[PDB]
Amino acid sequence: SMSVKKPKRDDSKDLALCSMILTEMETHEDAWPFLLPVNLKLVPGYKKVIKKPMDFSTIREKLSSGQYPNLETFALDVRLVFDNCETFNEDDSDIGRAGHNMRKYFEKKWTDTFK
Repeated sequence: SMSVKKPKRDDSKDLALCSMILTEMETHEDAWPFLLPVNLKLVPGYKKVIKKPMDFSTIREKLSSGQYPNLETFALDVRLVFDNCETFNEDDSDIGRAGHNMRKYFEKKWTDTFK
């Protein structure tokens, strides 16, 4: 509350560490469904169904340009990518399985880096 603060958690490396995580996600062999925005002209149903499209390149641009206020808003967009994928793709599909694999990969890096 006013003039009563919990001790200051060092957030000075968060930008660099989120960038490293995002590099690792970018270079994963199952990243290919997520590297670029889904083409809303060429994929029937995507525009209407997926209210907030997100992809690694869009996260990378937001990260590079100071559009994440803190590391939690960064994790929200990464998870959005996987939540979108699960909304649109069957679990038993290459892209569906890619999404599960990447989300697992991300959540471990997240925990190991920050928890």
